[PDB]
Amino acid sequence: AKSVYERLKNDRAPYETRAQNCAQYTIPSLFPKYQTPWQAVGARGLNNLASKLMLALFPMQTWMRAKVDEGLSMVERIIMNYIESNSYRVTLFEALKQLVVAGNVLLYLPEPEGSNYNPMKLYRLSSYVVQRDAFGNVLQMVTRDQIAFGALPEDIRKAVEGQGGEKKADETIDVYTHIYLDEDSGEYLRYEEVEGMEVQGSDGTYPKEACPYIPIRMVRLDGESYGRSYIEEYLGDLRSLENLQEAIVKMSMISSKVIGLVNPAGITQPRRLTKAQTGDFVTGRPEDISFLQLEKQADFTVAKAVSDAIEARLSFAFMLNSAVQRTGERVTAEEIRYVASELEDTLGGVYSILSQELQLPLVRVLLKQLQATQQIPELPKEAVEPTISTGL
Amino acid sequence: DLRSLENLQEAIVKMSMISSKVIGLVNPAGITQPRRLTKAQTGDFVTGRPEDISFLQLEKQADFTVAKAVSDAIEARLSFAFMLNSAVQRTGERVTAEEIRYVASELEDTLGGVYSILSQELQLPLVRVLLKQLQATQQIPELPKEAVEPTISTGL
Amino acid sequence: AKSVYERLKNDRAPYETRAQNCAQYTIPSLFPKYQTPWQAVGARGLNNLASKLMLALFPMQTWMRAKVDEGLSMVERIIMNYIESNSYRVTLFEALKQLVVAGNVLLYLPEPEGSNYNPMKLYRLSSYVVQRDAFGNVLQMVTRDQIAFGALPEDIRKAVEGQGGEKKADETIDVYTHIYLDEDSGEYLRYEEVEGMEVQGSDGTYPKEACPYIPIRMVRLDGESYGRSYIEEYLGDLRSLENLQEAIVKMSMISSKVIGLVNPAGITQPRRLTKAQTGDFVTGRPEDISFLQLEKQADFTVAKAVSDAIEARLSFAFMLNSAVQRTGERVTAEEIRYVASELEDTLGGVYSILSQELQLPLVRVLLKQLQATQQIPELPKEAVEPTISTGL
Repeated sequence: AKSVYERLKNDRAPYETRAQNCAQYTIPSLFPKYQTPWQAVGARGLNNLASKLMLALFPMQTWMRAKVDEGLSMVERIIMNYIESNSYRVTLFEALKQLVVAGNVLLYLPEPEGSNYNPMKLYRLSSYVVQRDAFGNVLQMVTRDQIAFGALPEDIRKAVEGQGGEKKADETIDVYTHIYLDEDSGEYLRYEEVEGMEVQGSDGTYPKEACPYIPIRMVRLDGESYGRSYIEEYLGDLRSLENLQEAIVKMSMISSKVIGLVNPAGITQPRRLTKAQTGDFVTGRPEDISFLQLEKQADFTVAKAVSDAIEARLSFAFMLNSAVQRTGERVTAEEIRYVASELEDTLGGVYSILSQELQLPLVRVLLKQLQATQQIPELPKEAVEPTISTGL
Repeated sequence: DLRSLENLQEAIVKMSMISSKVIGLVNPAGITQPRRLTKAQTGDFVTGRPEDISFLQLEKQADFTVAKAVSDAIEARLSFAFMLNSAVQRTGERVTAEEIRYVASELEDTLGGVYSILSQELQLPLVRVLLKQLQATQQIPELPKEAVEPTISTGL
Repeated sequence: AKSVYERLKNDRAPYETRAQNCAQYTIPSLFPKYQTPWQAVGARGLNNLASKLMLALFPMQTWMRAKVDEGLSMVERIIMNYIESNSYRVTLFEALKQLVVAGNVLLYLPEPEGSNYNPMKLYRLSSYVVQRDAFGNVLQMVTRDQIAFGALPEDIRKAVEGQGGEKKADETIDVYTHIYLDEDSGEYLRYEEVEGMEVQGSDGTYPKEACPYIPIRMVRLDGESYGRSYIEEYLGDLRSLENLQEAIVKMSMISSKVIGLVNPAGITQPRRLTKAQTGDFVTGRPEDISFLQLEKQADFTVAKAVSDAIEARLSFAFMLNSAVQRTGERVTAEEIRYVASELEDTLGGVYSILSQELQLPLVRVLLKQLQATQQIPELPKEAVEPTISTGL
C-alpha cells in the first residue's frame, strides 16, 4: 500500500507544513524537515499545557468506571494496575505533547504476548495518514516506519531480501502497515507490507469497537480527516515575539560593548591608553577619545513594551501564570475538576474532546486487548461488555 | 471595532520590529571604515572620528503611545464585549451545582437574549427530535398513558 | 567490539556536541572536549534542580513498596538499609547532575562479592553507546574506559601484554565492555574485551528483567536511543546571558578606572600633580586636566534591563526563586509530593519518566543482584518475585 500513501500524500501536505512550521517557534525537535529557539516562552507554555492536561485527563486516582457491581469494580481496577506497570504515562506525555503541536498523533497499542514490557509505540504526523468519511469515522490508516538492520526480527527477512543485492549493514528500508474497513464486513483487517508486497503469515482481523490504531485530533473540524491546534492560531503572535526578541538581544549586545573611537589626526595614541593603572595621568587631548554612545534608550523601550504586551497575552494564552493548588497534600483529591474547568475555559473543548477521543478508545482497546489472554475472571453475564464512562 | 484592532496592531508590531533593529550609518567621506568596526572585542580602541558613526534613532516614543492607547481602549472594550475578564467561580467543587444560573444571567446581561433564544431554538428541538427518534426503536417502556407525549420544559 | 563503537560513533556524535556545547555555559568541568564560566546563574540553577530532585525521587523515608505482607515489609526495608551503607546518594547525585546536562548517564551496579564497599560506577556520554529498537528497548551497550598501570588487577594482564613491547609505567590503554541481547535467547550476555580480544574467564549471563547496565534519558524521544534535556532548549537564552554579562563587567571595569588626560601643549605638568597632599595648591590651568568620562549611563541601562529580563526568566526556568518549606521539622514527612508536583509543573514529565526509568530499574537490579548471595530469608512462595511499585 505504498501507492495509497504516495497518492494521498497531497491530502496531508497542507497539514504537514502547518505542523512543522508551527513546531519551529515552540519546541526545537519534535519535528524535523541544535538550532535553538531564540527566546522560548512557547516552550514553557507547551510543557505547562501538558503538565496540566496530564492531571486533567487521568490522575493517579480512579477515573475509569448492589451485589453485582463488585465484578464491575475489579475489571476497572485491574486496568489501572496494568496502566502503570507498563509505563503508559511515559509515552502518553509524548503523545499529548505532539497533540498540542501538530494535530494528529497515533497511539499503537500492540498485543500483550504475556506479561512482559510492552511499550505504547507512538507515531507522528510525518509517518501516517488517515481517511475519514462525511460522518467522521475512520476508513483506512497507512503507517510508515524506517527499520535498521537487526532491529526487525529475522523471521521473515530472508524471503524479502532474497531478491538480490549486497547492501550496507545499516541499510534503512521503509516498511508500511495498513488497516482498512472491509467492503461488506464491518470488521477491520490489518496487515503489514514490506518491500512492496504482503508479509508471510501476519494478516489479522479486529472487532468493531477497538481499533488497534487510535487516531486523534484536538480541535474537531469536519470535511477532512485530521485537525488543527490552538497554537496554529497563536502562531503569528509567537512568531512576532521570536522575531522581536532576537533583535532585542542582538541590539543589547551591541549596545553593551565599548568601541572607543580615537581621532587619527590628534596627539594622543591609544597604545599608551591601553596600559593604565588607576590613578596615573597619561598625556592626550580630551577631545579625541570618545565612545560610540549609539543613544537608543527610548527606542529600546518601544520594543520592550511591545514584547511585554506579547509576553503578557501569551501568558494567558497558554494557561501559564496561574496561582493554583500545586501545594497539595500527598495526593490529588478534588484537583482534577479545578484544573479541568480552567483549561476548558482557556483552551476550548479540549477537555471535552479528549474525553471522547482519548479516554474512550484507550479504555475500549484495553478492555478488548487485555481480555484476549484473559487475566481476570468476569463473574456476571449481564454486563460482560458494559458501558464506557469517561471523564467524570 | 475588531477590524480596527487588527489593522492597528499589525502596524504596531511591524513598527516595533523596525525600531528594534540597528542599522548604523557611517559616513562615506570620512576616515573611519566599518570593516574595522565589525571586529571588536570589548575594551580595545579602534581608530575613527566620533562624528561619522551614528544610528537610525527614528524617534517615535510618544507617537507609539497614541497607538498603544487606542489599542488599550479597543482591548478594554472588547474585553467586556466578549464576556472575558470576569472573576468567576471556576474554582468549583467536583461538580457544578448552582453555577449555570450565574453564568447564564451574566451572559444574558452581556450578549442579548442568547440564553433566551437558545432555550427555545436549541434546547427545545434537540429534545423533541431525541424524544421522537430515540423512541422509534423503543428502548425504554413508557408506563403511563396520560403523558405519553408530554410537555418539553427547557432552560429551567 | 572496538569496531562496533567505531562504526556507530556517528550515531552518537550529534548527541555528543550538543551535550558538550550545552555543558560549557552551565558547569565548568562535567565534560571536557579552570576556564571559569563568566557569570553563572545556570550553575546554581542546575544544583538546585539536583537538590530538589534528590528529595523528589527518593527521600530518607520509605519510598519503595494481612498476615503475609510482613515478608513483603522486610525485603523492601532491607534494600533501604543497603542503599545508604554503600553510599548510593554520593554517586547518584553525580548521575542526576549528568542527567540534567547531557542526556544519557549509565549506572553500573556490579556484583556484591560479600558485604564490602561496592561503589556505583558512573559513566558519562563520552564513554558509551546504546542501540535501541523501534519499540524503545535496549539491544546492546558498549562501554569504554581508560585504565592506568596498577589499577587493573593483574589476574589477566600477563597474557594480554605478552604480545611484545616495553611500555611506559603509566601507559593508558583503553578497555571495553559489551552487553548484548542474544539472537534466539532472551537473556543478555555480558563480557569484557581487552586489547582487541575476549578476556580469560569473565563472560556471564543475566536474566530478563535486571540488566547490569541501566541506561537512562530525561525527555523521551522515539526513533533513536538517547535523549535530550531542557537545558538544550534554554541553551540560547543562557548563551545570551553569558555573552551579555561578560560585556557588562568588562564595560564596568573600564568605566571605573580614571585615565586623566592632560594637554601636552599646556603649562601644567602631571609630575607635580602626582604628588599631592590634600589642601595644597599646585600650579596649572584648569582647562588642560580632564578625565575620560566615557558617558554611557543610559546605554548601560539597556544592557542591565535585558540582563534583568533573562535573569528573571531563567529563574523560573530552573525551579529557582521559590519560597518553600525547607524550614522543616527534623525529617521530611509530606514534602516530597509538593516538590515533586512543582518540578512536574515546571520541568516536564521528569518526575514521571524518572519513576519508570530510574526508580524502577535500580529496584529491579537491586532485588535481583542482592538476592544472589541471599542475605534475607524470603518466607512466602506467593510473591517471591512481586510487583515493583515506584514513585507513590
